[PDB]
Amino acid sequence: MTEYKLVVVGACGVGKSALTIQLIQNHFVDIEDSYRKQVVIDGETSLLDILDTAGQEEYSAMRDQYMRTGEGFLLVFAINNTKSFEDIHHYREQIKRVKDSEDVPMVLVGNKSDLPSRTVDTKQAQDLARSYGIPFIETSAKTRQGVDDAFYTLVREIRKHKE
Ligand SMILES: Nc1nc2c(ncn2[C@@H]2O[C@H](COP(=O)(O)OP(=O)(O)O)[C@@H](O)[C@H]2O)c(=O)[nH]1
Repeated sequence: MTEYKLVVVGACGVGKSALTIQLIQNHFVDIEDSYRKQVVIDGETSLLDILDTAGQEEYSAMRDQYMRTGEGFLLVFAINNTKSFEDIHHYREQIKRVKDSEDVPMVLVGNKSDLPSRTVDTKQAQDLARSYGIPFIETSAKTRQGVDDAFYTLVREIRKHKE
């Protein structure tokens, strides 16, 4: 069985845990930072091993391990959090440094899309993802919009990389 090590990175409060809980446990409530579940993606059985991290948590050694062995990364910001969008470049640069590669599978995720407060335009996000050469997916952990698509797209980016 193929295992995919995934890391979900982004500023505190953008909804990394909520997105992963929705994916793995199929619910939303308005704790766990690591998750592990077998799913079927395009007919292929995959074990997803997932860490959520803002890079400010106490277990730095574990974080660095996951960062080094992470095969794909979700770069998460919230559409009502301009600072979290601005932080994305820092996170991408950090991943590139630790992986020591310019071709690391990543997906840009704009979460909280159900909320009417928006300070980051979809155009801004699309433009950034284009510059990085990665997909952009709008999500809501609350409504489930885009949640499977975000993670499954990432798994597909990993497969394309391994080809
Ligand atoms: N309305 C809405 N709230 C969300 C969404 N995702 C997360 N939240 C809320 O945002 C807050 C922070 O989410 P959390 O998963 O803890 O963020 P994390 O620090 O990135 O892991 C919590 O109150 C969540 O309920 C979303 O898509 N929509």
